[PDB]
Amino acid sequence: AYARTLDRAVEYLLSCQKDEGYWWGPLLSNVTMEAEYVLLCHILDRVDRDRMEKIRRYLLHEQREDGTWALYPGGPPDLDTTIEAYVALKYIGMSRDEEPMQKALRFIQSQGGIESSRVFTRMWLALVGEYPWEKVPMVPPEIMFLGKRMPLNIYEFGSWARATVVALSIVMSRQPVFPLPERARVPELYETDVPPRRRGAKGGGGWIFDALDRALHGYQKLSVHPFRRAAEIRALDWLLERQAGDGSWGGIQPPWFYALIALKILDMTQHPAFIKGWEGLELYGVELDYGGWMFQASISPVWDTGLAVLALRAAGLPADHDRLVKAGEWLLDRQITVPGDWAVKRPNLKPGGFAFQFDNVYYPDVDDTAVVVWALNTLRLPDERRRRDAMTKGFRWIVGMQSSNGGWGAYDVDNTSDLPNHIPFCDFGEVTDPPSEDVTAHVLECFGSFGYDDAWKVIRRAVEYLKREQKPDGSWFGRWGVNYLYGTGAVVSALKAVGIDTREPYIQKALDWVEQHQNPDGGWGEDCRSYEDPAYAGKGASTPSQTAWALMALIAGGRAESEAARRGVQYLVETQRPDGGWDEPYYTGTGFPGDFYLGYTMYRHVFPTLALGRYKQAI
Amino acid sequence: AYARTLDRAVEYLLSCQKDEGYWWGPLLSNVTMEAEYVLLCHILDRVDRDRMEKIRRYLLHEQREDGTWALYPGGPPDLDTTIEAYVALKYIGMSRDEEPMQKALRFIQSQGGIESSRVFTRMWLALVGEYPWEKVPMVPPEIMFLGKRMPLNIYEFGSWARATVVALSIVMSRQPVFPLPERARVPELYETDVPPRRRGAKGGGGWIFDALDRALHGYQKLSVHPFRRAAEIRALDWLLERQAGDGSWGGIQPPWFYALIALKILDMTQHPAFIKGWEGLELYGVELDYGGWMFQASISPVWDTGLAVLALRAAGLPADHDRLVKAGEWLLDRQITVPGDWAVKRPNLKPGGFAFQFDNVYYPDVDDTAVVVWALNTLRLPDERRRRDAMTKGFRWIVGMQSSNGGWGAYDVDNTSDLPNHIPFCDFGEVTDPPSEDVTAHVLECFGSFGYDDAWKVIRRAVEYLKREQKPDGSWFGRWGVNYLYGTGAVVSALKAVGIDTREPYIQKALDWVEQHQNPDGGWGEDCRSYEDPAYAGKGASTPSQTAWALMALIAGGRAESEAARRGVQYLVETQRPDGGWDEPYYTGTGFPGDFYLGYTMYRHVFPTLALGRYKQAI
Ligand SMILES: C=CCN(C)CCCCCCOc1ccc2c(-c3ccc(Br)cc3)coc2c1
Ligand SMILES: C=CCN(C)CCCCCCOc1ccc2c(-c3ccc(Br)cc3)coc2c1
Ligand SMILES: CCCCCCCCOCCOCCOCCOCCO
Ligand SMILES: CCCCCCCCOCCOCCOCCOCCO
Repeated sequence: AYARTLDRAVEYLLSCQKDEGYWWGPLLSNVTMEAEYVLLCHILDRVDRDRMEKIRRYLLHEQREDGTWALYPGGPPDLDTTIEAYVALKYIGMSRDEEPMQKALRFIQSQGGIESSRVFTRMWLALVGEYPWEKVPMVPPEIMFLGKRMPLNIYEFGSWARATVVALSIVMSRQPVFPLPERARVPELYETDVPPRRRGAKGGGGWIFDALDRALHGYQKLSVHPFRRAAEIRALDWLLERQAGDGSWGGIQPPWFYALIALKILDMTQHPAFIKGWEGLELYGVELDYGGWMFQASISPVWDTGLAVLALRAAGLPADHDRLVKAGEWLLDRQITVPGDWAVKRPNLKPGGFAFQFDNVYYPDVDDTAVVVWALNTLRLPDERRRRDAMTKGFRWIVGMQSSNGGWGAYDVDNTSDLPNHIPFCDFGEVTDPPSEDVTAHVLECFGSFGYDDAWKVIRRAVEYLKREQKPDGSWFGRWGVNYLYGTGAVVSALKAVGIDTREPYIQKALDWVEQHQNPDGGWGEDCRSYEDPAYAGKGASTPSQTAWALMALIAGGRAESEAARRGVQYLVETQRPDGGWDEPYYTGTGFPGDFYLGYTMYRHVFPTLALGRYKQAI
Repeated sequence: AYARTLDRAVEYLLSCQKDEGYWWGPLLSNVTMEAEYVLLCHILDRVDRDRMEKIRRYLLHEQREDGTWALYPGGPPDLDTTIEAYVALKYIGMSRDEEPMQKALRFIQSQGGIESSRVFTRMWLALVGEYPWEKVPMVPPEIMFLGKRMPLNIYEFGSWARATVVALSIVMSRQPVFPLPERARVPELYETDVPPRRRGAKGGGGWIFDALDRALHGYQKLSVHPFRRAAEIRALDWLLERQAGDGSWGGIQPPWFYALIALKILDMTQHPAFIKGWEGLELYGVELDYGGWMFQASISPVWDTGLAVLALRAAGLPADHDRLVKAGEWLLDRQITVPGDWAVKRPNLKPGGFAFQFDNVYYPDVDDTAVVVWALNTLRLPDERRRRDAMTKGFRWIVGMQSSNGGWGAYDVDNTSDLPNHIPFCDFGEVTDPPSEDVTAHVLECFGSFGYDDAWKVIRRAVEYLKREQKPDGSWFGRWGVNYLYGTGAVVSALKAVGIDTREPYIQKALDWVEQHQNPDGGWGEDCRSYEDPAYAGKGASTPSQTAWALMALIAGGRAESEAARRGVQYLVETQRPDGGWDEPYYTGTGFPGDFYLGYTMYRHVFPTLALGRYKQAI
């Protein structure tokens, strides 16, 4: 029945593998990357007419009928995103009249204008001089002086926020302005009557931070700020030290862009770090066939390759397949062997993790490290010596990274401070990196492949963690994947791997929940709205990926021979394309619950293959 | 008569000009660059068999009949140089028997072995584990803590020493060892009876420093050194901030190599700066036609271009000659506009100088800046706006760089501290950058071209300086050129340009001295020995360059219609080659009086052309 489906999928994936041996699908996000790029280019005075053109086509192509852009396909119009896409287009050339410009503009206004947008958006505008700097939450260079164990020192923030903050303190310190030509001025973003409905800090705003901020803008005005020179240089140095090998900073769009703006501010455009930072950008861009151009929020080579391998193995290929070997060898060369920021809380921990992108040594993550080590574990590479050793180093690093609550975070250990969530600046996405059910789950399944079970105290503390986090209806949240279907699939699959008993009440209470959400069409789906409003948990148009996740939960829970089970396998077998792949016009990846979603291009092909491989296994 | 010589020199120079518009002859030094390269490669575990081969050819090619190598062609055998060339060859493959290895080994031994070599040499050996680190003068990371106005803070050293020290403190801090394979071990360098005649600090050693060194070696042994981690990071940061655009540090071989070793030490080979540092190296290498390969101590593009222009103009070409315009435009794009280390002593001075190499913004020098600004002054470029502007910024920067005594140093203002000259480490070349007669002279001739004269207080203080420095016999020392002929030519030419009266006693006393040294052949020459022993001042085989310098002195002093004058012009006319160039198997450039000499490849062609142009002018 499905056997042909699997064979078509296996050969499809294999054709997607690059020559070097890895897989790498693009990462989709939203138009703020490209819009911010255009502004970045203006700031750096490096505008390429031809590129601007490709970016316009893309911006438009992404606008919907109503004239707005969203955070995810088929999602509500987003104001920040739309405001930025708007300014970008006006800069590139479009007059405020044009049909597209008109719709967007009115959407923007009906929302309360620019005054209703997030900090970043108003800040970007502040940079080109279309918004007052005084109204932008202040992050001072001096933050650089807080010690390792002090409130709000840069290590209390999550890895992604940390670098962005450091980079920004240099910029906010100078509050620079790079004027837009008159043609692109956007005063009309203020022309509205609607009350400006302002978004506040992620966790709530104590009047302290509010006062403190007012203080800082006050202090900004003084004619002299002692030790500020040093605070700046501390920040600059912090950055020079961590620049990734591709020229980026963290391998993510924000800090990278800001770090470049900061360098420009410090007259360092003639410096190596800048040059390398600037030209590294091309590697993240993507030429779209319809003549457009997009910029990736980040890149997922390692991750893509790790999963690809696991799926192809579960599907049936030999642990020594000359093609999976290319992958294994490649993965071995990726292992990070030097201390990263994680070592501030684990100085005696030997380096052994892996990063998400190609070359980003200071920020390996537990998720990638667990998937890579595990996928390696399932292979037979020529140099069993290195495979043995690498797995070992990786294994140890993971174990050492476990947090207090028994669960793993992504980049740090106990990065659970609640302080940062209340600052006036932090009104967008996550700002700290606490442990999550999905990473913890993946870690568990990794150990599981080795044998380690419930006996080992490590695994026990984790399961304890998971049990305490389970939801009333039996589901598990999805921090990095959309959403409860992602988490629940991850957890149950994990628990099953570490020997727990699938028959337990809480396990069954989950397996039921899965079955109860199956869509009429035989597959499963969960819209991104499920982060915003609970009515959507387990609800949404079916996707190949989310179906594969729900299936894994079932197959792990013994219900592989169920109705819902076979029904789902039907859905995957049917919807498969003639080439062997699948389609997925929806995002199933999570950047930040509620604020940033991602489209993992390979998911639609890898998870179905993985779930089908595990089904063929249960028979 | 000479006119044909002049036309042949002109067309020759023009044929040497690169397409971009500049001139760039290689800079010759000695084999320690290549020998140290080989060791650097071994340390960085990046040995390329083919390159080693080209290097071996070169090293032998440079060895003399006695089996030794020297600091300059036709110079005495140098121990340090020979010891390093020796180890290099043994590493590359040659067995200690071979004719060459034999001769060298006995020379080295007859000198007292390795114990008689400079700090650097023993240090390099310490790095590959063939010499004890305890016996190597110590330079601690903590030096990084000394303030701007404290004894021995890094800004009391000359620019070149400064970066080398900073880079080295990280290395000496870890006292790393990268073992040589048994084949290349060199114990035989100890096998000698001759008493080790040790070289001491350049200025004598106070028992204090000796004590201090012994202290620092003991401190090294302790199990804990508080704040050392920081000193290291202060150093690394100091380094990361100043990396030049080509990946070098300062555009000179020493700090560059050391900075790379330090990053290797700090597990930063995967960092941008390291990679940029490593690949930048190729730009300094040179393929020799006989299959050898050499590495330049530094590169002289700007300098070469600046002089080339002045010579071609003095020769006759139109101030708007399209070929001289390519040069002018190119020179304008070179001007440094950001603060360098010089700003520590001149914070309110607007950037406007030029560097010696292509891209080295933090270290412009007064010599290049005076020659470039002056050459620009003699051209009519399309964008008179920028030429007017560049000259002014440059001019002002020079004026602002003037030191206390009224003369100019090369990179800093009053870098005259005598302290650094007494440390156990500083036993090679210059370590501070005090004002010199030749740079001062060039600066003067630069102002002269604008019309400024003896009336202006700045020029007066300089002439005062020069007069006070003149030698008893009427000659002027040559800090950056070999030697009294170079200086005297520079000063008299300068004084003549700022309006001083050539008839004065001291001027005549010099012009006489010049005539007094003319060789039987009609030209002038001065061997590099003239730094070591005074009997050689103004004596040596005639060279096209030194003849040209003596000529300029005469032509500036009015004796252009003299015997010695016409006689000299004959020499240049006769010895010219058919293509229009000249030959010069001797070095006429000075790195450090007594310790490091340079072969400026373009000198032989540019100065004769410049002197002949000024002769044709005096008629
Ligand atoms: C399933 C597993 C995935 N894991 C391997 C983790 C790697 C996926 C994360 C890639 C998302 O890239 C980003 C990261 C941060 C941002 C931000 C941002 C927002 C607020 C602050 Br303050 C700082 C940064 C914006 O876009 C991003 C994209
Ligand atoms: C006419 C004008 C030339 N001027 C424009 C000045 C530029 C020429 C200098 C190039 C010489 O390059 C170097 C510099 C330093 C060293 C060292 C060294 C010795 C001791 C310490 Br402590 C540190 C470095 C060795 O070789 C060099 C070559
Ligand atoms: C250079 C001194 C050595 C200090 C590094 C040891 C690391 C100690 O853990 C602190 C964590 O700091 C994170 C550093 O990674 C960034 C790059 O720093 C470069 C070289 O150390
Ligand atoms: C970050 C504030 C800028 C402070 C430096 C300007 C002050 C003058 O320089 C003092 C000495 O440093 C000179 C060296 O230039 C090297 C790199 O500095 C680059 C970024 O500041």
